[PDB]
Amino acid sequence: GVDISPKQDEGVLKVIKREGTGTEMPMIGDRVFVHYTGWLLDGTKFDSSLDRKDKFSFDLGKGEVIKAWDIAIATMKVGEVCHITCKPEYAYGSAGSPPKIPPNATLVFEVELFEFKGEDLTEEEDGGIIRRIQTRGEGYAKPNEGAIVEVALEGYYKDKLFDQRELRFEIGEGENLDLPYGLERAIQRMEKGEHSIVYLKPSYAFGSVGKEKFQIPPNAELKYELHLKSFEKA
Ligand SMILES: CCC(C)(C)C(=O)C(=O)N1CCCC[C@H]1C(=O)O[C@H](CCc1ccc(OC)c(OC)c1)c1cccc(OCC(=O)O)c1
Repeated sequence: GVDISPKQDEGVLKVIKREGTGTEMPMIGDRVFVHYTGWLLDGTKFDSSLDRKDKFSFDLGKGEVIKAWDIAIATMKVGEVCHITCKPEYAYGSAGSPPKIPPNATLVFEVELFEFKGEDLTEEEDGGIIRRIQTRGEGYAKPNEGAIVEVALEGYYKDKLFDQRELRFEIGEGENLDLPYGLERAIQRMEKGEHSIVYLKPSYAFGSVGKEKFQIPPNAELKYELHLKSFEKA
């Protein structure tokens, strides 16, 4: 296997069993759909999603799964099947996960990637605001209502640029700066230094009114490229 651990300490070793398609791989924040089987190093099977009705899904790069999985799934293409050998430091460590996983266990997973998609940032989960993180930010802190943010933004309608600015403004006051509501909600989910693409459905953008000065008609879907440069909370 190929050592895919950031520290190159052979913590996560990947063997590709079947190559996937295209070039794209899941990004941090993306929802990911896989089937897997897990064995201890001695070949004892402890679990498989194949034994259940649904694919296993999780959000990548958020510490929702063991570190070996956040590392490994990021390297996969759609359709890929790989085997990953995971040292305990990248899995369950000294604690283990009784009764299935003993302390200090090296784990082997077979993983097949079926699908991934951008993160739906909406409260209703109606697909109205979809994010694709390009580059992860620094701290985990995010701007809240009333935070003063510095943001570089590019707005596109049908891939044509209509707005490109570097702004400093208070979250909650974006409307007066011709920023759509959904963009301000998206910024509240971003970390300092993060570069993301955010897709807005009309309901979260300029709705039935549009934005005439930006040549945006009623009921327009928009795409923004956003860089959160800095912010001061509160
Ligand atoms: C050991 C048996 C289980 C948990 C079923 C297993 O097969 C397993 O080992 N996994 C399930 C498939 C993804 C990889 C792996 C896993 O991460 O499961 C994690 C275990 C919990 C965990 C999360 C994050 C951690 O660090 C940031 C962490 O550190 C010890 C523990 C998990 C994630 C989501 C759901 C879940 O259980 C529900 C289910 O069985 O579907 C288990």
